[PDB]
Amino acid sequence: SPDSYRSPLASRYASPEMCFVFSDRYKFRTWRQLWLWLAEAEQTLGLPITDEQIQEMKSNLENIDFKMAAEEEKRLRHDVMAHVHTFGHCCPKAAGIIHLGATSCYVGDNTDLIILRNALDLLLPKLARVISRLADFAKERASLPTLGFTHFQPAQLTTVGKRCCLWIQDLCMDLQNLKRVRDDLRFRGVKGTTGTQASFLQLFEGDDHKVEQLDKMVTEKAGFKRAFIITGQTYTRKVDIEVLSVLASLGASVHKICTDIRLLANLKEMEEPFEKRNPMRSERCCSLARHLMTLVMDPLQTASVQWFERTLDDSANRRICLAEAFLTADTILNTLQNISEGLVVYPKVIERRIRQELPFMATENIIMAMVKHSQLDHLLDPSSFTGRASQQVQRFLEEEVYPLLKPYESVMKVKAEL
Amino acid sequence: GSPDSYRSPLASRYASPEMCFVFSDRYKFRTWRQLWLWLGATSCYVGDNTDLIILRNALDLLLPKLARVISRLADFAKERASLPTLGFTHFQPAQLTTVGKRCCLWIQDLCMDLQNLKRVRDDLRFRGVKGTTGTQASFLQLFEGDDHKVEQLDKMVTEKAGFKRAFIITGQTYTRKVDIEVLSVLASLGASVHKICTDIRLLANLKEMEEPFEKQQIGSSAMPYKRNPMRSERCCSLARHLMTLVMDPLQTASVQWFERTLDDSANRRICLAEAFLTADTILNTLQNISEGLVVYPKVIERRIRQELPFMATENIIMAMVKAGGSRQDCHEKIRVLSQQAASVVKQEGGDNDLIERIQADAYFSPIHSQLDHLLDPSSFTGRASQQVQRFLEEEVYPLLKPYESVMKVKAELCL
Amino acid sequence: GSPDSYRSPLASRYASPEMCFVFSDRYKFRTWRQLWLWLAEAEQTLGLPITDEQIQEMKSNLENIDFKMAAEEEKRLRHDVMAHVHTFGHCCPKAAGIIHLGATSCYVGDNTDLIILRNALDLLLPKLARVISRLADFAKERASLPTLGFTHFQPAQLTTVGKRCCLWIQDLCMDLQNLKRVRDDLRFRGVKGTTGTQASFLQLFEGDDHKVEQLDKMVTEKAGFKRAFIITGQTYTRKVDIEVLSVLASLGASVHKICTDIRLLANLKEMEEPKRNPMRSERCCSLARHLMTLVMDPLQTASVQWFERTLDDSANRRICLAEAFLTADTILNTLQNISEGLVVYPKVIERRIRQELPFMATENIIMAMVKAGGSRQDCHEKIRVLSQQAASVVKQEGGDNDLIERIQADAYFSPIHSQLDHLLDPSSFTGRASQQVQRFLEEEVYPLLKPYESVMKVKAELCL
Amino acid sequence: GSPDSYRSPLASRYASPEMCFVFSDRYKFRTWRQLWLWLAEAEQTLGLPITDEQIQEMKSNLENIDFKMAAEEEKRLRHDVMAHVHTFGHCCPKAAGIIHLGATSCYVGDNTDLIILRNALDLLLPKLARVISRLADFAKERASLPTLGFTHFQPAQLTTVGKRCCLWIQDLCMDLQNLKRVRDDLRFRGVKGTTGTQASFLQLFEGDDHKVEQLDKMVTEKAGFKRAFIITGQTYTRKVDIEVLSVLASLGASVHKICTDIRLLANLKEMEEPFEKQQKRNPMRSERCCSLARHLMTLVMDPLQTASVQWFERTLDDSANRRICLAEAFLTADTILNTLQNISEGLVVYPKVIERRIRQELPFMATENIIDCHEKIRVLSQQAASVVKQEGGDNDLIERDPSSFTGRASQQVQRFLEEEVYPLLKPYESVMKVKAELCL
Ligand SMILES: Nc1c(C(=O)N[C@@H](CC(=O)O)C(=O)O)ncn1[C@@H]1O[C@H](COP(=O)(O)O)[C@@H](O)[C@@H]1O
Ligand SMILES: Nc1c(C(=O)N[C@@H](CC(=O)O)C(=O)O)ncn1[C@@H]1O[C@H](COP(=O)(O)O)[C@@H](O)[C@@H]1O
Ligand SMILES: Nc1c(C(=O)N[C@@H](CC(=O)O)C(=O)O)ncn1[C@@H]1O[C@H](COP(=O)(O)O)[C@@H](O)[C@@H]1O
Ligand SMILES: NC(=O)c1ncn([C@@H]2O[C@H](COP(=O)(O)O)[C@@H](O)[C@H]2O)c1N
Ligand SMILES: O=C(O)/C=C/C(=O)O
Ligand SMILES: [Cl-]
Ligand SMILES: [Cl-]
Ligand SMILES: [Cl-]
Ligand SMILES: [Cl-]
Repeated sequence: SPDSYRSPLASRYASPEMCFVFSDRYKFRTWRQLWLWLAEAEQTLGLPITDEQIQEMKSNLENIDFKMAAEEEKRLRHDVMAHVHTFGHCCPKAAGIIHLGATSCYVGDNTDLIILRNALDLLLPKLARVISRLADFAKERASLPTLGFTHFQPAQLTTVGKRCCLWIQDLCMDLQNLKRVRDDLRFRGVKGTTGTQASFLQLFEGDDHKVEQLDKMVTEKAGFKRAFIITGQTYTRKVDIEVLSVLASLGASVHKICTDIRLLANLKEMEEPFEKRNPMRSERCCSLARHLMTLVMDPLQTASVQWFERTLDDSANRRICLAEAFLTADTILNTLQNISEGLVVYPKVIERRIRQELPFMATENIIMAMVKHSQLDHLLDPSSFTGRASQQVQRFLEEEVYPLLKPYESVMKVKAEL
Repeated sequence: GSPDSYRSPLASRYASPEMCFVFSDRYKFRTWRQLWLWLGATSCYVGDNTDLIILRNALDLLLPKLARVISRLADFAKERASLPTLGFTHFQPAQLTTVGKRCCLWIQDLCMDLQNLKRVRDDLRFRGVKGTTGTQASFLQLFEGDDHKVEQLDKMVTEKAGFKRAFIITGQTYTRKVDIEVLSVLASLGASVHKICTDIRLLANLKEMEEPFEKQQIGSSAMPYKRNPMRSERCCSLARHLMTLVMDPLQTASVQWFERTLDDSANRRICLAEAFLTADTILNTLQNISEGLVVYPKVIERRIRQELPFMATENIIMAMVKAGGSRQDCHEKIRVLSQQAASVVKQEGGDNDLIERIQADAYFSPIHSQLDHLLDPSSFTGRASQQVQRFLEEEVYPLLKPYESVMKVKAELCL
Repeated sequence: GSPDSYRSPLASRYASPEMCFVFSDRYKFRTWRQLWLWLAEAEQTLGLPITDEQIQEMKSNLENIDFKMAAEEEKRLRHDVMAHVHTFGHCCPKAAGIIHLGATSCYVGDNTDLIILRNALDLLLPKLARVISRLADFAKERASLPTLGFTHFQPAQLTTVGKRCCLWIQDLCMDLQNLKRVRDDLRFRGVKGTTGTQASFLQLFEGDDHKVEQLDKMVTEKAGFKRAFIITGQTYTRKVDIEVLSVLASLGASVHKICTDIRLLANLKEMEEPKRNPMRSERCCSLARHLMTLVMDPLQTASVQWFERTLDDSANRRICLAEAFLTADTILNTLQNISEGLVVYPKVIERRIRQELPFMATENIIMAMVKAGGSRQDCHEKIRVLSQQAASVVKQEGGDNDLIERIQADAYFSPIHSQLDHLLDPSSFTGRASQQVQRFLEEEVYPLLKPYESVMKVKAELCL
Repeated sequence: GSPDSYRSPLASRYASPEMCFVFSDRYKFRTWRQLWLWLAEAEQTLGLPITDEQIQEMKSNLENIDFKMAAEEEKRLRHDVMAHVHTFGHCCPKAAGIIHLGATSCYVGDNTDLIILRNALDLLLPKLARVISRLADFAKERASLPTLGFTHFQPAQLTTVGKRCCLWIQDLCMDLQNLKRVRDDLRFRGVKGTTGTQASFLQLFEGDDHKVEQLDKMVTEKAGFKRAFIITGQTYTRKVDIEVLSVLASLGASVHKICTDIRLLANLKEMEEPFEKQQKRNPMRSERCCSLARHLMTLVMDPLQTASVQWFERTLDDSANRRICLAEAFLTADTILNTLQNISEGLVVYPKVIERRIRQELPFMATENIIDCHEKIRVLSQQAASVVKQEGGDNDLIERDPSSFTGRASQQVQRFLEEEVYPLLKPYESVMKVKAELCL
């Protein structure tokens, strides 16, 4: 409803798919999924849980009474316990075995880790598409000379495609980082209130092996290759630093790229798509990318003051910054893909600017000729001042870019939103 | 709204309804049409002036809540001005303070915030009527070259919007430096609240003080015996976000090119509202905490008894010397007895028995009868209770005076 | 110092000698001794057993600091303040027993830091005022010089060079107001004792509260502060450090925006600082950025100070306070130098206006047409087609804007051909720009500069 | 340095001599000259008109740097690189004409910075490894020692001293993995020309692309890098600076958390950092670590901002910022690791205090064994809690065996140390013996 504040990330910017990943339906559904997996594995390992209790839970995974959970939360001041009661109300037989041996972080943290990994999996293809569209552009314009800029003053010629490779390289570094974080992300698993699994050890009457099995079993049900051995109550909040640092770095890359595009628009050498002509899409990318960089200080601060086995001063902050970083990243990648699909180049403006400055950039050619008038047209040919630019493009795209794009070949065809 | 898609936690969970509506979309387009009933304009005529109206309303909602927090803590500070408590530097036992004096550390920081929020609210200027690049060229042409009519128009809508003052100089926008000034003060407030709520969480570990806890409240899903400072922890958590947010407007302002670039717009839709919604939640939550603080004097007194003996050694020597003992002998004998008591505490896990040892040693016969008086906690608190009253009267109560009519409201939490 | 070990570029390269001296260890430890002397003086006046000869001994050795011996004491004790108490007591053997009487380390640590902060603000203020003044001269001189306006960095309604300069001046004036406010409202820690209770001083004056308050007020006045805290822990509240570095961070943002504009104006060839690269402006941006970054230090520090003090503030503050001020010092000096030597190229400014103004001017041309034979509709539609033709020449052929040539050639505009020079006159497109400049400078700028009139003449030098 | 002007406490107080030397001007300008020599060497080998005597002249004067003359040239020119070219040419009069042949300032500026960063990472890695190793010894030694667990800093189910130590070790191991990765993946700028096109070098080799690639690869190997960028502007991408300072910022957070825990353990009297006999016992070393670690976290916003506003092939608004933040991040990291090593070598534990605190909370720690049950114990627990706090009494679950209460803690320690920690320490086995000294 427009009568109260609504995040522009929900109402304006981010994709439906990313919005669903950070939704409360997906969150509390996944809590129930985790409670089911715990009960399943606990029964398999010999605890007194009946087939009918398990079926009851399985039938009501998505049957979530939000109104009743809010009333319980107002009464108890504990969101996890509110949802245990609410789940126990629609599963009266199972009510007594839900959450058996566990702490709130069993559902809280593991859900957050499932969410993070799904969210990374949504970002990766979009980033790959951005890189791919820019790679097409870079190849197509590999040989098109353009005035180089250092200190934003006229400098030795480069090419439009070579400059595009500066942007592509930064984005490829981001793709490498996002892949790494996604692949190295570990599950909290089943660890108990302070990470000792003391509760589960007592439930299995001192059988260490059964405890390790339980941990490994729910880890596999959730689709993770690996779980922590060491935790406190929580997974280490250093994980949140690693994830938001990579998104912050992506922010910087996008901000630089979109800043270049905005400058190229002033120069009239290049313009973003349009369905006075302003680079509004690039400006929005910069704007949002900035927020992405800002957000890195949240998890840095959070992790630095976590006392002992956990303090709850992480919780509210994480409800805000994790979702917003991903929703912001999602919007920037979509928007940048749309930009890269529709870039318009104006070679006659590019050539005119070179003609105005190239004379100053030469003179050394004219002296070398003198040492030995009719040659002047050939000596001021812009193509000869670009050094190895077009050769650099081809070598870079082949050796460094195309191999990173290979795994996303099947999803390349999707066109952007806006 | 729905739970089938993402909602901001500040909207769904934390934010007061008034502050929610201040950053509301309906409230934004009411203000936009209010501003056109008040034509050669640019988008920022409604965009920026609405944002300035919103900021000022939002500050006006925060101010009373902060004042109430200060007032509740001031009541607490007066009530406990003389209650001795162990001082802490490096979080090690240190010269005694009082519960109320410590509360004044918190009150002072919050008063500095109230001064800052008042200042920013009062000095906030209106963009007014300025045209596409701030030259008013459109309005000058509409009034066929009459400069005076243009200045009047600017001054007139400025007054209709309820601002004392408008910029002379703008580009298309009001300078985004204004956004730095507003979020810097909220960031500083964040730091104050984080420190205070961190102290409260430590006091809970020490069992000297606890935040309010409802009859039916559950601390933990797994440990039923637990009572956690979860309200204070949430305050810290949100206060941190408030500090983080200051880098948004700092960065935004630094890269605004010429008379305006639009890379401010999306960022400002996020950070301005969220800073105010975050501040709103923390003030309401901290008010609720301060209204319900529970103190445990018996624990406070026990901790003093355990540590005071070590603090008091200089008093005991001065007494011994006054009774005609030797500073050298006295110092050396206390030193040995102190290490013995220290080893009992650390190596045996026992109580501090230094007083028991001094009573048992016949070298201190001259001062045995003085020992109750020499270890009296009231004499170790210096000027603590006098500091409280002077501070409350000279520095705190005057800042609260304008909010006297709205002090009675209690702060509710539904989670 | 020596190039064989790391030196801060803020010391070795950037900041002024005067700011460097304010954050030096000589000034620091000299001021520790000054504060110990003031404490002894006031304590004697209020009746404590301190002789005139002990006071004179301390007064004679304020500058006589054995750094080698203080380092050896610090290696043995691991306490910098106590090391310096011993070292001071070694050259003042008679006074040794009464130095630091009743005090805690923060008596010298914090009060020195507050004296340093205030001196450092007093060095920044005039430099900022001079920057504002030089830009104000420039703004007045160029108040009427039309220049292309920029929104989204696209051509937009004309402004003037002086009016644009006022955007910069305004932000810097807000900084001057902020620095003045913080300087004036800065309070002294004074004499407060280990946990801020003054318990030690109360015992020294045998329970006389009034004598304790006078001691506090007396050393506060000797240090030259109008006001002291009533409430402290061991330290002054580290919120003070947030207030100071926030204002410097905001200044950073202002300077970064201004110097970014100047760098863009250099690309446009409309303006240059004193291949020609705007390296001074680029350095200002670079350093201004560090100034903005630094604000998160004190925000974090203050937020995790437990109870009456934790020492996790100390090392951080040795770095960030000095560096913020040294960075600010360099940026202001460098920006003053830039503003003193700005070179403008009006012929380039005029050429760029000629290229774009035709597109801006269509509304004037219609109003003239309506005033002649009329039809706003026909006029609008015919200009629209001719404008797209001229636009394609600019973008697709890389040519000059020929829209005026096309309007002269089209016989529909016969009624207004003779008006065209006057209708495209840049002076009439600048709205109230020059009037805004004069009103702003008089009402808002000159009054803030008035107190710094005597120090305006100093030129800002650069050695690299 | 002299105390009459401001000096960085990172130089004058905190960081090691070795890290200070790496960020010194002697090492910087010495390395500029080294890079000019390598360029001349490779250029001669590839056929450019450079004599053996010109190369010798340069090689003899690598360390012979006239700082006074370079400052005078820099005041005259306002270009530090060109000042040093003139100054170097002044002592190698024969070579003067071929110094910097074909190159741009970033050839010496950036490549030196990349050599410095790599060396600096190589100094940090062993110190971090030693910290992890000392804590690993401690963790094994105390794997079975029960201690009160803390969540929300309230008493919670028992852990062990060694298991808690593994929380710290894990975070630090993640840092070691990150520092290794960044060190190994760091690429050289190499030889790239004013705008990264190598146009100058292409013209010098009369259009021979292959010779240009060889030159790049040759100086890259002389500098000891496996790999160089293909793509650059004038500079290496400043995103590299984000990657390096992000990892150091994350390390800062880890150290801050650890040292915060230690400071809390000191209040509880369960554990204390080392003290020097001649030194109330405060955790001042841990407090300094926190203090400096904070600065390390703060610094990450410098390179994030810098990279985001680099226009086109380069803008010079990176330069001053990088002179400050790169050195300071590494010097700050250096100090924190050395100081934390010293702390971990001297940790003192007080088991009798640990045991007493457990005895005081034990009734609550048996509730997990005993577990609508929850609700009951909750009401009876608040009743017992009020007796403790409001009446000052013992915890009484009259209202209602230590051995099971630490769960799998000691087993977790052994599995973690063996599977995850010891393998990361293996390469640093030869340098483990060094003790970490502090002078203040
Ligand atoms: N308000 C503008 C401006 C502007 O003010 N000035 C124009 C002229 C004018 O609008 O009067 C100029 O070129 O000077 N440009 C874009 N927009 C709009 O900004 C909105 C973009 O939302 P975003 O997601 O980027 O925050 C969205 O509502 C629009 O894109
Ligand atoms: N100033 C103190 C304080 C303190 O205030 N102590 C009180 C008593 C108390 O607070 O317990 C006193 O007056 O003695 N504690 C340490 N230090 C010293 O601070 C120095 C810290 O240097 P760092 O490297 O951490 O910046 C370092 O040289 C010193 O350790
Ligand atoms: N290194 C350069 C560059 C540059 O890379 N220029 C190219 C050419 C070009 O891109 O235009 C070149 O090969 O020289 N420009 C300046 N300077 C110099 O950098 C010094 C910067 O000082 P700062 O105080 O900002 O760190 C300062 O002493 C010098 O200005
Ligand atoms: N895991 C825990 O220790 C824990 N302790 C309390 N809680 C509950 O989680 C919620 C936290 O909300 P917030 O993130 O706003 O602090 C509250 O309902 C609180 O009782 C937990 N999840
Ligand atoms: O809710 C839980 O399970 C844990 C709470 C706590 O550790 O206090
Ligand atoms: Cl669990
Ligand atoms: Cl307007
Ligand atoms: Cl004092
Ligand atoms: Cl090069």
